[PDB]
Amino acid sequence: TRGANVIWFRHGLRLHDNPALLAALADKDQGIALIPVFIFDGESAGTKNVGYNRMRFLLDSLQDIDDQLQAATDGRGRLLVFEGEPAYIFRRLHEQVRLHRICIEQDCEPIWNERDESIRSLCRELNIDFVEKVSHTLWDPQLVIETNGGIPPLTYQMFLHTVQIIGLPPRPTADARLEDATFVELDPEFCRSLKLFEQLPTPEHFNVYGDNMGFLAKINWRGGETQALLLLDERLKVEQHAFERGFYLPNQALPNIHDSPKSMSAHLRFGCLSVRRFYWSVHDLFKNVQLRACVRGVQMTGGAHITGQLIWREYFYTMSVNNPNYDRMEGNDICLSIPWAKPNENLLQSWRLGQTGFPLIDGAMRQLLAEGWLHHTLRNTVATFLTRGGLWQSWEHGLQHFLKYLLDADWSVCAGNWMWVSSSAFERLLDSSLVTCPVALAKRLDPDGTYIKQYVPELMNVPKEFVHEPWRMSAEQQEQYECLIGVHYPERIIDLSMAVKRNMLAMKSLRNSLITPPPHCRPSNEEEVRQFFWLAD
Ligand SMILES: Cc1cc2nc3c(=O)[nH]c(=O)nc-3n(C[C@H](O)[C@H](O)[C@H](O)COP(=O)(O)OP(=O)(O)OC[C@H]3O[C@@H](n4cnc5c(N)ncnc54)[C@H](O)[C@@H]3O)c2cc1C
Repeated sequence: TRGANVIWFRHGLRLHDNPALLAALADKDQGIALIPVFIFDGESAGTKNVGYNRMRFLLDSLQDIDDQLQAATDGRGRLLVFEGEPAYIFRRLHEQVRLHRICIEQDCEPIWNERDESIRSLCRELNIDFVEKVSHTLWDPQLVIETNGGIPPLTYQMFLHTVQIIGLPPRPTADARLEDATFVELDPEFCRSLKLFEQLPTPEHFNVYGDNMGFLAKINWRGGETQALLLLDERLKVEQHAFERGFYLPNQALPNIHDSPKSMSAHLRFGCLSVRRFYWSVHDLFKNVQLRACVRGVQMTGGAHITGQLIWREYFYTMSVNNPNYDRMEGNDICLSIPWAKPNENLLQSWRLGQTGFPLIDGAMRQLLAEGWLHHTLRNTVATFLTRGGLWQSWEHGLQHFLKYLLDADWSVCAGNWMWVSSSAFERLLDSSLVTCPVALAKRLDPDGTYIKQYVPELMNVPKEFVHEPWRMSAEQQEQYECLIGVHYPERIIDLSMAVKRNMLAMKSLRNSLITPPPHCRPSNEEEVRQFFWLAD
């Protein structure tokens, strides 16, 4: 009629703290309608290399957006979901109703520049206003890069030093008022021609089915903005009591791998939860009060033990902005070139399928397949095991496996964590036994083997004395407990003692040749490594 404005969802699947959505609603007074649009283009929202679990999470998030639009407009507003190329869909959508502007939340990762540029050039041709808003991150990552002298900060301490100069991140924007917004009804033949979804599809519609084994799902995850704001309320409620109490309880600070999907990592990846609303609700809770207690070596004053977790996310996102080779070693200026072993498919497949013979490694990789989420310490041990603390394979193989099955699986965050853990050759402590030994770690995180028997069911009838080291059982014990090593449960795919030694020498031989390291993504110091891996020291 009078025209319409497009709020194009890729990430930022939420209605709160959406600067692009407010800009799309900025013309309600002129009769300009609103068109919520999501496009399955085969890459957006991490849909090029995706498994069933994350695809289910994304569809849960899209259904939440559509339901909120209906709830606030008495069923007048809908989320239009297409399938195809955006420039093809948007030009013909412009032919039906005159588009005045297309608003998006900035996808700062370089893997999105090609897609966003095709729409940018399409907006110049059709005289469509192209509105881009920085919102998926705490700061504009360029602002951090220009402050650091044109290069992104390569250490977590240098990133903190930069954002201290910049100041606190912006506050979340107001909530969108959709009750008075106008929406369009498209011609059914146009919805016919451009493959607009009548109902929200299932992952099977994109030929995505059960994982590499299937049904070990003990816990499940609900995507969407509504579930994200519920998990945040429960988190702040736990922090409110700890803030009033003045300290964490001893078990609240313990790594709990037997817990539940209370994590909000996937919700922050897809933008179901605003990172700024997260940051400032934690800030307002701890505001103007001096505490003394620490959480895993990090102070509690000002909620720094939580807001700092949102800094790690910002610190890996910023590093990749102007680096299109961020997910590989060859050609990456911020990654240490390490002589990894050439790809060994048998070792890689045994690591993906959780068939390494090491119980904690196998249980973590099978949980990744079943549920798509691992605790930060479980991601630590399986990353070290694949790389410097075991198989000596390239971190690129694990990055590609994580990006398919993780519920979060940010392109920059996952790649940065893989380089941070695997390619920091000058971090002496990283190669210690407190990190590379999954047996000693399994006895700390899972003393009774309950987590191991949950995801490695062949070790169910194995007693606690042998559940962490089943190869220690005698022949009579292996046959009594119905678990023969090499039949029911495979043998260790590698001799860990000789492998860790071999790999430690390769790191020492690597440092002595460079003598002085080139600037690369690395821990800031040894205290940061203790905090990163949850070391009891
Ligand atoms: C090999 C490896 C791969 C990883 N891949 C991802 C990934 O794809 N996506 C992802 O969000 N996180 C990733 N991380 C970081 C970490 O595994 C998760 O952020 C964390 O397990 C999420 O659980 P949580 O929300 O309870 O953590 P919390 O302690 O509650 O963290 C709060 C928030 O801060 C962010 N955050 C916390 N730690 C880190 C970190 N080290 N780096 C970046 N962000 C952080 C999380 O997104 C989370 O929502 C990876 C870590 C490793 C070692």
